[PDB]
Amino acid sequence: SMNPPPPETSNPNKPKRQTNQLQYLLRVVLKTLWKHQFAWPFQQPVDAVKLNLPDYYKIIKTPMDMGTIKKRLENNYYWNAQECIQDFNTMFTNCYIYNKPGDDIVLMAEALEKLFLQKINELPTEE
Ligand SMILES: CN1CC[C@H](c2c(O)cc(O)c3c(=O)cc(-c4ccccc4Cl)oc23)[C@H](O)C1
Repeated sequence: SMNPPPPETSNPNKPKRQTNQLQYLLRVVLKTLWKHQFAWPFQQPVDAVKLNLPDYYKIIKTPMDMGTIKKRLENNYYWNAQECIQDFNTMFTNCYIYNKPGDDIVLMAEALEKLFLQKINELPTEE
């Protein structure tokens, strides 16, 4: 099987806005997670071909990853901060769905998720 196309990251027909929460999600949340020692599996769409995971996209029907999230932020694709938060949550839950408790890849995701939740708890109030 080939890989699916990646999630959309730009749509010139969508309206765009700047908000302090979206700025924070890029400047603080995405950039901090990106540097984490276990970030690398989550920095781009899961390449099921290269990883030899022929059933990945039979099980995961709503793919998400931090490369896509980053591009969405940088393209002003999100109108609401909640959309971006949902995408991070989709990324983590996809890993937990595909895999099993205690797998190394799951514990990697859990470490990123703990950091994510700390940074989301520090999300600024809307201006
Ligand atoms: C050797 N083994 C390691 C785990 C890997 C694997 C899984 O078993 C299950 C997964 O859900 C993922 C994933 O989401 C991302 C990456 C990944 C992606 C890019 C670079 C490195 C890695 Cl580890 O790998 C995954 C695959 O079985 C090959």
